[PDB]
Amino acid sequence: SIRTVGIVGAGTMGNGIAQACAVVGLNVVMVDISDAAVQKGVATVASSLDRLIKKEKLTEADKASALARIKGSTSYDDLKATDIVIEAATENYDLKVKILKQIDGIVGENVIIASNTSSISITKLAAVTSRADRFIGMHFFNPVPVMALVELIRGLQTSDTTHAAVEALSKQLGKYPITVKNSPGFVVNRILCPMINEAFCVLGEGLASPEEIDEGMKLGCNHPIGPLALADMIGLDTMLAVMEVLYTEFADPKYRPAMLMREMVAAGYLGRKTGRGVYVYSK
Amino acid sequence: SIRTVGIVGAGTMGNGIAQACAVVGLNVVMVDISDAAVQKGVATVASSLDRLIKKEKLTEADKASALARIKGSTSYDDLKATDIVIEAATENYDLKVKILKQIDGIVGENVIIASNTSSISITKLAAVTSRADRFIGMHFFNPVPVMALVELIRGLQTSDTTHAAVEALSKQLGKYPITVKNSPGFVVNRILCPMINEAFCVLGEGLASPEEIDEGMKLGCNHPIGPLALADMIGLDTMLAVMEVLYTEFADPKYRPAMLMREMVAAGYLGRKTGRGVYVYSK
Ligand SMILES: NC(=O)c1ccc[n+]([C@@H]2O[C@H](COP(=O)([O-])OP(=O)(O)OC[C@H]3O[C@@H](n4cnc5c(N)ncnc54)[C@H](O)[C@@H]3O)[C@@H](O)[C@H]2O)c1
Ligand SMILES: NC(=O)c1ccc[n+]([C@@H]2O[C@H](COP(=O)([O-])OP(=O)(O)OC[C@H]3O[C@@H](n4cnc5c(N)ncnc54)[C@H](O)[C@@H]3O)[C@@H](O)[C@H]2O)c1
Repeated sequence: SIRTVGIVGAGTMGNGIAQACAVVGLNVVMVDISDAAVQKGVATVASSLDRLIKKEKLTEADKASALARIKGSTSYDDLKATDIVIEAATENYDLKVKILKQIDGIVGENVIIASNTSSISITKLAAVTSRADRFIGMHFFNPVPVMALVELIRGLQTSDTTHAAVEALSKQLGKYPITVKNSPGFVVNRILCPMINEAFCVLGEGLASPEEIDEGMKLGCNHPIGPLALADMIGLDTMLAVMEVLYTEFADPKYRPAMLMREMVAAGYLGRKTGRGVYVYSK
Repeated sequence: SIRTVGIVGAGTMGNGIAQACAVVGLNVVMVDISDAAVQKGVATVASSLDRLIKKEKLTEADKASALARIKGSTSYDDLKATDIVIEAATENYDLKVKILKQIDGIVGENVIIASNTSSISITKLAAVTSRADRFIGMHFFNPVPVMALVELIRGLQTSDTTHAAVEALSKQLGKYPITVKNSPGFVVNRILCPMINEAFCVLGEGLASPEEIDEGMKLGCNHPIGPLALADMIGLDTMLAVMEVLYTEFADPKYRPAMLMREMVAAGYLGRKTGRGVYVYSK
């Protein structure tokens, strides 16, 4: 049984997960490095909950009822309390390793250790823990409370039992889990991101205007957002880096980053987060 | 002014266009090779119109009012009547050429000749007519009455005037036109179809189940349909052929068809149209 979920990292993704567990009545032990980071974690869960109140989504008593289940710590031994720990602090490799080893040292042999990540090899991480068969990848989606799926990524070592447990936890949290063998871009980024890249290739070659490329794809394929606009939301620096990973990990030019993508990144035109990428934004 | 539109071909796409012109009060001269094909063209416009009646979309009098404007011929000299002729009979090259030359012979020098096509080089076709600057590509979308966009594809020769006229005609028909320099896959198929191909690559490599790949993309990127399901609707034979065109026309393995795609095609598992492709269907 998994009634208590360890969480390391209390940022966007961390509360994300904590909330998702808590509104289901699971006990979360959320760990960060200050008291500032922890409570600030608790503020966005409160604020988010307060938004749900205000559009007739259940309810005042549950807002209260979820939060009680969140034990927000700063010491790391609190995770002996826990059925499973999810790391969710960093896309930095060396740092990620450290965190997982520290986690590996505290919790008992049979506890499952997961790591949220978009790009990092789940197999390589699993190998740094003393029980690799108890390790598995998760990838949650970027507004976590509402987004109804998770990629569950098996390292080469991830056992079937580790898999079914997390698979069930995910279904519990009310998400549809997707199982994927560890592979660059897993499933989602693997197919989506080279499409974004092809849009840049089209824009790069002068074939059409951006706006028209984007309308092409909205109206033609009934995509909610156009790939260029979407790139501007994700971050072209985030896009370029995914493509560089595909190209490096596969060692195959099929995944060349688009050149215009490289140029915008070099220039600092990174999308909405700098006010300019493919399109210009208001600031 | 463009008040009378030539149409060669009275199949799915042909009526498609005719209707779209007629419900706007444009005079269509629709030409096919039998009287069977012509009237059968007129039947699907009637049937489609009768569906619109039945969901409170205007109206009995307009159903009547559109049809009057459709002059359905079988002789080819009827197209001297016309401001512009759109070919819409065939994706066969040699045949396409013939039709356009025949059309080129009838109509006057200043009449615009277009060709609907997903894959055929608009430049190469424009070159077979005596006035290439009066030639342009269209690509309409596959349920034409409702689909609100057209790709407008300039051959190297297409003049600006030819372009603006058709651009305006398109806006008239109530569609958003997309302008594209002639290039394999234009814009839409160029970015969409290699994404479908990447899904097959993922399925091909054993990374995930189809259903999960498809859910990955629906829920993750809010795509209406999943790429594999979509491939099953388009036809895997139609998919493979688009990829083969990309690979052949660019002469670049970046667009390798996925191997699983090749195998399903070789096997006859072509999607919904044979009852089996990626998934199995009821027949
Ligand atoms: N946000 C995204 O774009 C995104 C998308 C998919 C996956 N991810 C994954 O999730 C991770 C977390 O991203 P986020 O959006 O929550 O970041 P964020 O900037 O919102 O917050 C990161 C949090 O991690 C904490 N942290 C850093 N080092 C730590 C340590 N040694 N121990 C405990 N906590 C530590 C920080 O104090 C901070 O509160 C990413 O690094 C990435 O691996 C992120
Ligand atoms: N349907 C699609 O999947 C699709 C999608 C995009 C573009 N297109 C383009 O549009 C073309 C038409 O496809 P469709 O779906 O209307 O086909 P269809 O099978 O519904 O009908 C084709 C029609 O063209 C007519 N035709 C054939 N040869 C002719 C000639 N020499 N003169 C006059 N008419 C002739 C036939 O009699 C028939 O009525 C395709 O070949 C392709 O170039 C098709």
